[PDB]
Amino acid sequence: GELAAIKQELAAIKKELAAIKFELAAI
Amino acid sequence: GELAAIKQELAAIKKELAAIKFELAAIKQ
Amino acid sequence: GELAAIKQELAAIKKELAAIKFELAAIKQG
Amino acid sequence: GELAAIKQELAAIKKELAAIKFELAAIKQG
Repeated sequence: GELAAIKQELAAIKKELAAIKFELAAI
Repeated sequence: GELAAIKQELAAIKKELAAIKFELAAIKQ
Repeated sequence: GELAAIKQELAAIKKELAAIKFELAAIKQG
Repeated sequence: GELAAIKQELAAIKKELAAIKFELAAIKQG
């Protein structure tokens, strides 16, 4: 429940991390 | 709760990463 | 503790974020 | 399980941010 909410946040974060690294490589 | 608290901290970190992302594309110009 | 170690990891992350936001502030000053 | 992996999941992210922070410091030097 709360654990689910949490896992979903981690996922979102792994999303932003992927996109940041893609930007970083653009530079 | 401890967990809700944790989710909450994670949300904050999420949004922060978001800001960082938009700041990163600016640098590409 | 495990809960404790978790809270430590969060603090640690918030600490890299801080570092990162510094480099960005720096970068756009040069 | 879900819980037991969390400590690991955070740590990884931490390792990821540090990597990214070395990245920016470098680019800072262009």
